[PDB]
Amino acid sequence: TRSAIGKPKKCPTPCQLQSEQAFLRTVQALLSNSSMLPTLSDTYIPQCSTDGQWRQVQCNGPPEQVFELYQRWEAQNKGQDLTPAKLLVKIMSYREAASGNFSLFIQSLYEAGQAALEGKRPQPRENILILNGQLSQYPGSYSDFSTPLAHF
Repeated sequence: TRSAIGKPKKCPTPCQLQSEQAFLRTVQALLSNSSMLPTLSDTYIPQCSTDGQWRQVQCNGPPEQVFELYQRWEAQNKGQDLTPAKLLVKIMSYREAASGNFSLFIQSLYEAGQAALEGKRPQPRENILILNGQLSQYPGSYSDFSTPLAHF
């Protein structure tokens, strides 16, 4: 967000610039103690619906990308058979945290295709979240400004 004068700019709401300000201060705890994901009363992320104003019932736990990643793509004989194991799912990415680049042909994308997706973090991030999968593990900068509704 840096433009000439006279242009209508959608600077983000004070909620979402606190949301990324708390999202960065939660994913950093993955690389400090490597003993995280309590998901009981922790990892607070703000919730703001459409126009960026504060939704009334601000809640915590996981965001609405996390429990759909922990359920529907830790399943199918990766966590459903052996280890649901939310402590171990945190540290099965510990192998992927060092030299994680596995050249497989089936991923979260539709048939996964196969360098690509240099600007997919705006339109597809309005749906799911796959170049950001290392960027959530590497030191990154910003997620996408969207907070829909889902609950446990």
